[PDB]
This record gives sequence, C-alpha cells and structure tokens, in this order.
Amino acid sequence: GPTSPGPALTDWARVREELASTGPPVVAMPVVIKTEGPAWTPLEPKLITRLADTVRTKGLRSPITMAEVEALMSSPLLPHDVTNLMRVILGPAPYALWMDAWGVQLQTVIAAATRDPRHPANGQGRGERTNLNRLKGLADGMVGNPQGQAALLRPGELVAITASALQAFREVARLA
Amino acid sequence: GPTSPGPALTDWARVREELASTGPPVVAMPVVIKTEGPAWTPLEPKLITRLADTVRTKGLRSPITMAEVEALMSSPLLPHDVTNLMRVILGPAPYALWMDAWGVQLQTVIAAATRDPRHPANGQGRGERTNLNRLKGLADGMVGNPQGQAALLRPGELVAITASALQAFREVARLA
Repeated sequence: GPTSPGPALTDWARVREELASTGPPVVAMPVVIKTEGPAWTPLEPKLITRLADTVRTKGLRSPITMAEVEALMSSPLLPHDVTNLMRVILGPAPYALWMDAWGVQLQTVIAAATRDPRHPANGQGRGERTNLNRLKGLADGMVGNPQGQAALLRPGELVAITASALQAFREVARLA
Repeated sequence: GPTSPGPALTDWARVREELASTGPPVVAMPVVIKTEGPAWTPLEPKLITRLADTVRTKGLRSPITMAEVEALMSSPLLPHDVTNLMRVILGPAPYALWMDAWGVQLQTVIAAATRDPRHPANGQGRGERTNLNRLKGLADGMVGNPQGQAALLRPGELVAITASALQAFREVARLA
C-alpha cells in the first residue's frame, strides 16, 4: 500500500529490511505484521442522496429502488454503514422491521459459522469465531466506532453482514 | 478532515446536511458520530534506523542515545510501535528488562486510572476504564493489530503508554 508519501501506520516492513542490509549482530527483528487491504467500501454521499430521492419518489416496493439498492450493496459494508444507509432509505417505521429481519438473517450466518470453523466469517484462531454482536457492530469497541469496526471485522464477516442487510431489505421492501 | 478527495470512512455528516436541505418528511437522520483526530504518531523508518545506528555506535548508557530516544518518544505512540521500537534499539536481553520495567510503570497508571474516574486514560462511560492489557495492546482486538490499537486506544492512554515506555527505558538504560 501507499508507503512512499506517508505511512499512516509505521511501516515496520521497511525498518526490518534496513536493519538487515546493515550489520549482523542483532538485526531486522521488529515484529512485522502487515495487516492490509480494507475489505469494506465507503459510500459516497451524493450516491446516497440520489438513493434517498429514488426511494422517495419512485417508492420503496419499486423495482427501481430494489435495483439501485442491490447495486449499492454489492460491496462489503461496515455495520455502521448498512445501519445508517437503511435508517435513511427505510424511515423510522420499516427500519425496525429491517432491524428485526436483518437479525434473523444474521442468525442463520452464526450457524454456518458454527457448523463450519472454516466459514469465511471465522478466523484461524479458536476464539476467532463471529457472533451476532460482531456482525451488528455492537461488539465491544465497535459500538459507535466505525473506525473500530473497520479494524476488527473480517472480510468474510463484512460479506455476511452486507448480504444479510440486502436480504432483510428485500424481505421488508416486499413484505410491506 | 480530508473529505473532499475521498472519504475513507463514509462521511455521514455530509449525508445528514444533504437530506436536511431537501424536504422535511423524514430527514438528516443518519447517526453521525465523527470519531476524529489520530492522537498517535507513526515513526519514520529512516529516523528509526539512525536511532539504531546511534544506539549501536554511541552506546546505550550514552546521553546521546537518551537524548535521541527522548525526542522520538515525545509524541504518543501505539503499544505496537513502542514495543517494536524497543525490540530494535534494546536488543533481546535488555528488551526483557524493559518489558518488565514498562509493566511496573504501567501499573502505577492503572492506579491514577482507578483513583480517578476522570483520569485521561479513562473515558466517559462506566466501563471505559483502562487496564494493563489495553495499555500493552494485548486487549482483545489489539493483539497483533496496530490498526485495532489505533481505533481503540484513547489519546490519554497513548500518552500514558508512551511516557511509561520512556520511563522504563531510562530505568533500563541506566540500571544496565
């Protein structure tokens, strides 16, 4: 990633390499993790407003709306984002239905998550297994912390999260 | 912060404003958090190598080293950073002493943290109180996750963390 201009996170990979190519005594021994690649995608305000507009005018049960939401929810999103996105398009009343539907959808994910310790929502470690709270961005450190969510949620969970969001949306757009 | 070029985190502040300046029905009602301002500072590889060089040549008990480390540890750092910084300058053997000394130093912080629920290391909430593991970047989600640390640690904790690191360093540079 962009490390030439400025390193948001100390680029310890470079430090490693340096120390190495200079003297053997001790050396390139700093712990080089390299957690990289943001699997979530941020939404563009203007694209969100036009979705609101479309949901306003064309309706909600409208195929246009479904089409435009579907597309916008093809990329992984953080719990914070789905939540806010929905709070804006759905409105106070249906948002609740969605919240409910979304939780149900998420629950079946906690199954394929349990059924298989190899599910994309889980990690390598033994504790690294998703949970309803994680998926909802309610897990400790995620609550009201999108920055926190971006750092803790695994790509596999983001995909689950977003698909569920999209399902529950259809569930509510039609069954309403 | 930079939101004109591209919004790393969905800029919901803008979305709020839009919806508002257009139609009253529902409106600018997305939850706008705005967690901002990184209180930690990333280290520049070259500056780290020269510190290694200085620690190598000039020594460790050297005042030059103390001078150059002091300066470099005047800005808040993440547990990951202090740890790696030290692992590089201190070497296998003393690093252990430092680890030990650093923990002791951190422990007295857990006191002023407990003594006062208004300590900078604590938050507003009732659970938002620091702990040895947080300060060490061992808290869940911080382990091997500098990105995670940057999102969870509070500025007040970063200052504690870095000062302690600096103390424990002096503790080890002299008492060795």
